[PDB]
This record gives sequence, structure tokens and C-alpha cells, in this order.
Amino acid sequence: RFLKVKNWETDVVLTDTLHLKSTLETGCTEHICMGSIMLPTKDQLFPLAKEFLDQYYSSIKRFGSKAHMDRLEEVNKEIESTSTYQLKDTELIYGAKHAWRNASRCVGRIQWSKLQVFDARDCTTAHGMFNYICNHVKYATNKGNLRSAITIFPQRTDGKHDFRVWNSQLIRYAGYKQPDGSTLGDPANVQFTEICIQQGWKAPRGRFDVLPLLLQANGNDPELFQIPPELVLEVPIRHPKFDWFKDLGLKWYGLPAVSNMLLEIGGLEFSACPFSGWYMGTEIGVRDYCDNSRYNILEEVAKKMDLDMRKTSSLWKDQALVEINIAVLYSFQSDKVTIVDHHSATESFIKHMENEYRCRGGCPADWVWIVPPMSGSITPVFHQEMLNYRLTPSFEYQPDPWNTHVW
Amino acid sequence: RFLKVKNWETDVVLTDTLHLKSTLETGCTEHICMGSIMLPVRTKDQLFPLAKEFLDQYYSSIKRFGSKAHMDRLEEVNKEIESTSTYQLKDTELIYGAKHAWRNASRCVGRIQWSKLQVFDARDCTTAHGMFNYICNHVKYATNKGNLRSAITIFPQRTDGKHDFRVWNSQLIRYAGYKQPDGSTLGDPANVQFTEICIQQGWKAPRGRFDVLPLLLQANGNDPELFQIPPELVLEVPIRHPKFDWFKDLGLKWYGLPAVSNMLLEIGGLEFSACPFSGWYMGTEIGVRDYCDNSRYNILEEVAKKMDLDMRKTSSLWKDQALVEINIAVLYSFQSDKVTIVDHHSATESFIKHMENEYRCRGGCPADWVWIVPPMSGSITPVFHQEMLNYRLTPSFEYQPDPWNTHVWKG
Ligand code: HEM
Ligand code: HEM
Ligand SMILES: Cc1cccc([C@@H]2C[C@H]2NCCO[C@H]2CNC[C@H]2Cc2cc(C)cc(N)n2)c1
Ligand SMILES: Cc1cccc([C@@H]2C[C@H]2NCCO[C@H]2CNC[C@H]2Cc2cc(C)cc(N)n2)c1
Ligand SMILES: C[C@H](O)[C@H](O)[C@H]1CNc2nc(N)[nH]c(=O)c2N1
Ligand SMILES: C[C@H](O)[C@H](O)[C@H]1CNc2nc(N)[nH]c(=O)c2N1
Ligand SMILES: [Zn+2]
Repeated sequence: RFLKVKNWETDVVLTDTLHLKSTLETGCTEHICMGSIMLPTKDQLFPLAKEFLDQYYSSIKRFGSKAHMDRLEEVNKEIESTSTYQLKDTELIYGAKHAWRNASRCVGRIQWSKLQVFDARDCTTAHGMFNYICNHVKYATNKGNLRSAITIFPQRTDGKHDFRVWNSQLIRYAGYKQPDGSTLGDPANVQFTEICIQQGWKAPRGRFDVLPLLLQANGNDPELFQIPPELVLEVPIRHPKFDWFKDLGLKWYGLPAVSNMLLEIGGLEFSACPFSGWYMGTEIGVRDYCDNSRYNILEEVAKKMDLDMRKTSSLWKDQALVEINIAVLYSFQSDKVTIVDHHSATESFIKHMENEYRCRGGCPADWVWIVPPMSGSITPVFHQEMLNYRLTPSFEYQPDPWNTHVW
Repeated sequence: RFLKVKNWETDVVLTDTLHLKSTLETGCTEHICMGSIMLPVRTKDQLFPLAKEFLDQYYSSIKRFGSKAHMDRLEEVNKEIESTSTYQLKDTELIYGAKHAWRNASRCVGRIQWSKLQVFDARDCTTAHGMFNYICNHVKYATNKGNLRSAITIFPQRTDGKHDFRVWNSQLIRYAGYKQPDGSTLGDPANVQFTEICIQQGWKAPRGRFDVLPLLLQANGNDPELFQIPPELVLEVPIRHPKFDWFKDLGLKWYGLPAVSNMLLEIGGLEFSACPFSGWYMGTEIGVRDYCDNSRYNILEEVAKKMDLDMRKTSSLWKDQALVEINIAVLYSFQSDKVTIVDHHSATESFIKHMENEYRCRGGCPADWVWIVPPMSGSITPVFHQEMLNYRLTPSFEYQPDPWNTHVWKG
């Protein structure tokens, strides 16, 4: 019932007790492990509400106190009467931060307590959503000195009235399928891009076209808006030693900001809750540039480096992969946009695991997502055993709305 | 029941039915995943069902399920278990069982090769000297002057668990480690403890950076005894780099034969506690782990120094640059000497084809993602994007605690 995690590099052993507060199902049984799988009523609500408020009042050193019980009562009366309830601001800030703290797939949680929360619960239209979003983008970007933030729109009601940001991230590049057969821009977005023009976007049909936001307010058909160009901070990609690099015409955006997830606090569901921090270098350099299904530029780069591409064992993919990543780090650093390397990020996360075991009795961590997609075993997280379990408040992946929604 | 795995690069979706034949526990629950935890005397009562499952499997595979031959063998094994409380595998059973332990090993990326395995039956062995000779012939046949062949040697099964055969080495060929009084280590820090046991047992240590350890062999539950593998039998490759002429002066070399000797082989409920097996290396096991783990030879600093990389900031990716170069050197050195080796690109592509063939032909392929994805260049290999199900089939290879912890010393 109490569980050990060992680091095989340092021999440090940690004891996890936090997992018995785990509630949700993980996808694994005694018979099958699904560690590597990407997607494994009034009655139901008050347990959830109670459980959250209990942890809330516990964290403010006020468990079992008058203010505590009074709130539990107020919330109970409200559920019994209205079919749901409203979070107080303090609870909302606590909820959001803890959802980040519980995010087992996030390497950057050392930062979890420094999260600016924008309460957009008074929002009522998509124009309103647009306005809240621009302000988020601008506050977070901060001329390159990036700041963690989240913006929280109205919670689920009867479920026919959801708020949703159709985009998967606030800022992403367009993708178009061409007559010659290939793909221009980002192949991850062909589908969404198509829906954009189908709803009326004047696509420039270029390679690095910042997509338009598609916002659904109050379960209504979604609407189009361009983020003011001057709010999207982009970085042109150059190498500190390879002068030809620039000529590939590579840029990326400074602000990673995930906008398809669902935040669950005390059993209430916030379906639109874009959040943003700052990039770990490998995310652009390894995944966005080098994935076969993405920009897929290894071949081009290896060529310019005059490497032996005749056989896999010359490790030309690997050599090129590293330089592409050196270039992403250099560029962001030279233009003074916050970015973190995988060595630094994973080191910070180990320090953070130690803190969470010391101070909380554990840290849910998903090793498959935490170990970077390059140079795994030279980073310390490779050698660290992790327990993965689901705590609330949480972030949850939700299905692309277009698959669902009717017009 | 059905279970789907998707590949996120190709969108290819596979369907696993084989997990339905899964027995042992994983260590995971509906509330906790332990997929990244390294580690998550048998009664008559429990043995006949395990013999029965296995022989049902064996006879299905040779297309004789339900034959007289099958039914007679069931009855015969039933009888041995009744009378002697264990049983003996036929040669054909042992061979099939050893091949399947490999096939079922979910942490092994090399399984496209599972059906080409040389089985050396050493179940007539009685002494450590006998074990030494069996092991020598294994090393020599497996090496084959650089053209490596997969092989396994199987010593007699557990009886009362008081008479176990064990190879105390974790691999047949490994380098010594020596802790210095200043706190540093000479040779392989991974083998310090075992090196000490060897020294305590009588070995005269050369005290160099690349000393091949002596075998330490237990037969019949007896205290183990030391033997030196004939040096002419230990094929080694000096490490050099194709463009960097200074690389050779680092002094590195490595052995050609990866041979795991610390695992327990389970077949039809029988336990084979000494069963060293060997294949050939994937380059990253040497170049990433052996040389670049901080707890191992740890040559990163030294390589980047000589490369004159900028080492003031981790964000120069100097560690990453040195890593690739060392791994280029390993593959180059092995290929130049005609010693079998496989790079991680080729090994993972081959594994993905094996996996797909396995889903078509068998209804699944249990796979441990954490172990199968290489420890460098993760996502530029096709396995990174592959969903995998991990579960446990028999026959199988299981981890054993080191014998020096459990062994009853006789004197
Ligand atoms: C401040 C710097 C941050 C760093 C360096 C960072 C690091 C990362 C990385 C590298 C990933 C992998 C994403 C992928 O592979 O697509 C990730 C995932 C994630 N992070 Fe963070 N994070 C940061 C801030 C945040 C914030 C502000 C939140 C929410 C408040 C958050 C919550 C999450 C969640 C829920 C995931 C999983 C997303 C998914 O399932 O696709 N992180 N984190
Ligand atoms: C033919 C060439 C082979 C290649 C390229 C290969 C590849 C690998 C690699 C790279 C590992 C992980 C090494 C580690 O992290 O310690 C591994 C693990 C393993 N392989 Fe293989 N393999 C081969 C042959 C074999 C053979 C002949 C067997 C037994 C018949 C085998 C059974 C295993 C087992 C049981 C593990 C997990 C070991 C553990 O838990 O420590 N493999 N394989
Ligand atoms: C807030 C923050 C900080 C640092 C970095 C980020 C980067 C932007 C986050 N990455 C976006 C790319 O996301 C794709 C790739 N990894 C899983 C997919 C998204 C995804 C897909 C599916 C099926 C499930 C799931 N949970 N996530 C975000
Ligand atoms: C047959 C064959 C072919 C190719 C490569 C091999 C590689 C050489 C074998 N690797 C040996 C070093 O092994 C350490 C490091 N990876 C797991 C540990 C051993 C280990 C430790 C623990 C706690 C559990 C476990 N199951 N294995 C074998
Ligand atoms: C199937 C496998 O889980 C999938 O490719 C994962 C692996 N690890 C990952 N890790 C991160 N951070 N992000 C990802 O998108 C993935 N993809
Ligand atoms: C903690 C974690 O399970 C451990 O470091 C694993 C990760 N992946 C591995 N993969 C392989 N092939 N071999 C290993 O020894 C390990 N070690
Ligand atoms: Zn699991």
C-alpha cells in the first residue's frame, strides 16, 4: 500500500504515500500495462465538491474549522437547489494551480505555484473570449520574458452550452494539402486549417501562417478571429556556427499555450481553459521540426551538413537532430525569449520530485512523457522510477469538437 | 476481449487478443501504473496446471493438439509429478521453451531473431568445472570470430531450491571495477561489488581499466568457484572514430559478446536458474549507457573537452554532441573489425516489422516501451511513436536477486 521509487543513478529511494488519495482509473490492470497509450448529477457532485473543499481548507491550515464547515453547507445547499455550484476566487486559484501540480505528464511543475489565473467566468460571447485571450497572450508573452498563465471561462452547465477554444494551441501554423501531393506548412493542422477556410478564413496559403482562433461561446456555433499579429512573438531560427541554416527559412513562436483541455475542479468542468508557460527546446527542435509526420526536415539539414546519408549507421539523423536543436536554443536565447533546455528542465523536475515526496508524500509522474525525446539517458529523469496516478483537480484531454458539434 | 494500439506517425491501428493468455501480475493496478519501475520450492499442486498449459502450447504449435502423442505426454508428465514431484523436459520441449521465453521477452528489441537460437542442453552438468567448459564452448560458438550467433546454455533445473545452479556473474564477459581510497573508480563502477567478491574468492586482479572478470560458478547448491575464460576466446574491439584521430588515444575498447547470465528461465513451471544467453549488441548499449552513464565510464566530459565544445552552458548541447560522436565511434569500430553490431535505427525498424507480423500471426506482441525506445534519439526512431501493450507470457525470462545475498555458505 506504501510504495518505493528508486533512482538507479544515485540510489536515492523515495516512499510514495500520496497515491492512496488517487481516485480516477489509470487504464492499467494486474494483467495489462498501458503506460505507453496516449488515450487509455447532484449525487455525483457533492462527493467531488466535498473532497476538493476538504483539501482546500486543509491547505489553508483551517481543516474542521467553522469557516470550513460553513462553506461545505453553503455548497451543499446550492447543489441541492441549483444543480451545481460556483467556486470562490480563492478556491479557483487553488484549483487551477493544483491541476498543474497534479499534471503527471509535465516536466515543468517546479513552477506550479507561480501561475497567474485569469477569471474569465463572466464571459458571455466569442468576442469576449477573444478579448480575454488577447490579454492572456500579451500578459504571458511579456516581450519575451514569458510568464505562466491560465484563463478560465464558464463551467459546464447542461452540457449543450459549452465554452470551447477549437484550436488545440492558441498559436499554431496552418497546413494545406497540395496538388503535387505533399503538404505545405504544418501537417498536424490540415484538418483544422480546412475548417477555418470552410468557415471563411482568407488563408494566405503560406508555410508559417499563424492560424485564426475559433471560439465557441455558450454552446453556440464557433466564430473566427485573427490574433493581432503584433501579439504573436515569433523567432527566426539560426545556427551559431552554420551560417546557411537561416536559408531554410525556419521560424517558430515563443508562446506554447495549450487550449483543448478540460480543467476539473471539485467536480466542476471548465471546458475552455487555455494555459501557457514556456518551451523546452526539444519540443520544437525534435518533435515540430524532425517528426516524419511534422515539418520533417532532417534530410534537408543532413544534406547541408555534407553527411553520409548512405547508411543509417553513420548516425546522420542523430548528428543533424542535435544541430537543429542547438539552433532552436541559440535563436531563442539571442532574441531573449524564455526557453529551457532538456538538461536544465529535467534537473529542475528531479529537485521538484524530491520536494513533492518530502512535502506531500509523492508526485504523480508519467515517465513515457517526462523523459525528453532526445538524449534520454543522459538526463536524470531517465534513471528515476516514477509512479503514475490521477489526482484531482486535473487537466484532461478532450475530443476535438468538430467531430462532435452540430451547427 | 479486444485491445487497440495505434502508431501516431502512421495511424496504423493493431488489435491484441494474445493478452488474453496472460498469467502473472504486472505490478500495475487500476489506480497505479508502475510501467517505469525496474522490478515491479514449488508444490505438486501448482505444477501440473503449469506443465499442462505449456504442453498444450507446445503441441498446438507443432499441429498435434489432442493427438495420442499429446495425451500420452500429459499422462506421462502427470505421473512423474505424482511420483517425483517434478518432471523432465524432452529436448524438443526445451528448445521450443527457450525460443518462446525470448519471443515473450517484452523488453527485448531484438526479437525478430527469436526463431534462430542455438540451444545448448547442459542439463547433464554436475560441477562448476563442468559449467566452465559448457560456458567456454558457448562463448566460442557464439563469437564465431566476429560473426555472432545467438545462443543459450541451459543447466539443470531447480529442485528443492537448496541445490541451484547459478552463474554469479551478471554477464559472462564484463570488466572489473575497483574502488580507490580517494573515492574514484578504476574500470567499470557497475562491477565493484562483484569484483570484490572475486578478489575475496582468490582472483589475482591486474587492476587495470579493462580487466575481463573471471567466471564465478555455483553447481548443485555448492559454493561457487573461480575460472578464467581463455583470453583468446574473449573477442574485443578497440574504439576509434572515423574522422577524429584523437579518439583512439582515449584508450577505449569493448567486448563483442553481450551475454546475460543472471536470469531465471521458466518453462512449464520448471525453473532454470542458470541459463546464460547471448546475441549481439545494439550500439547504444555501449556508447550511451556503458560509456556515458554518470555511474559508468562517464567519458562525456573528456570527449567534449577534446572536441573543444563550449562546456560553460548545458544549452550548447555539448553533452548531446559528444554522445553522438562516441556512438558513431562504437559502430564504426565494430563494423571495421567485422564484429556483428546493429545501430538503433535499423534495430527499431526491424522490431516494428516483427511486432506487426506478431499481431497478424499470433494476436499480439507484449512490449515494454520504456525499455524498447533507445536511450538516445528517442523520437527519430519509429518505436517512440508506437503504442505497446506490456503483459507477461510463459515461457519467460525473470530477474533473480544476486546470489551473494541469498547463498548459504558451506565452507
Ligand atoms: C513553465 C514552463 C513549462 C514547461 C517547461 C512545461 C513542460 C511540459 C512539456 C515539455 C510537456 C510535454 C507536452 C507535449 O509533449 O506535447 C508538458 C505537458 C503538459 N503540461 Fe507543462 N510545462 C510548463 C508549464 C505548464 C503550465 C502553465 C501548465 C498548466 C497550468 C502545464 C500543464 C501541462 C499539462 C496538463 C501537460 C500534458 C498536456 C497534454 O496532455 O497534451 N504546464 N509540459
Ligand atoms: C540477437 C541480438 C539481440 C539484440 C540486438 C537484443 C536487444 C536487446 C537489448 C538492447 C536489450 C536491453 C539491454 C539492457 O537495457 O540491459 C535487450 C533486453 C533483453 N533481451 Fe535481447 N537482444 C538480442 C538477443 C537476445 C537473446 C538471444 C535473448 C535470449 C534468448 C534475449 C532476451 C532478452 C531479455 C530477457 C532482455 C531483458 C533483460 C533484463 O531484464 O535485464 N535477447 N535485448
Ligand atoms: C504549456 C506548455 C509548456 C511547454 C510546452 C508546451 C507544448 C505545447 C505543448 N505541446 C503541444 C503538442 O501536443 C501534441 C504533442 N504532444 C501530445 C500532443 C497533444 C495531445 C494529443 C493527444 C491525443 C492526447 C494528449 N493528452 N495530448 C505547453
Ligand atoms: C542478449 C543481449 C543482446 C544485446 C544486448 C544485451 C544487453 C547486454 C545486456 N545488458 C546488461 C546490463 O543490464 C543492466 C542495464 N539494463 C538492465 C540492467 C540489468 C537489470 C537490472 C534490474 C534491476 C532488472 C533487470 N530486469 N535487469 C543482451
Ligand atoms: C505512444 C507514445 O506514448 C507516444 O509516442 C508518446 C511518447 N512520449 C511522449 N512524450 C511527450 N512529452 N509528448 C508526446 O507527445 C509523447 N508521445
Ligand atoms: C527507471 C527506469 O525504469 C530505468 O532507468 C530504465 C529505463 N529504460 C531502460 N531501457 C533499457 N533498455 N535498459 C534499461 O536498463 C533501462 N532503464
Ligand atoms: Zn501500467
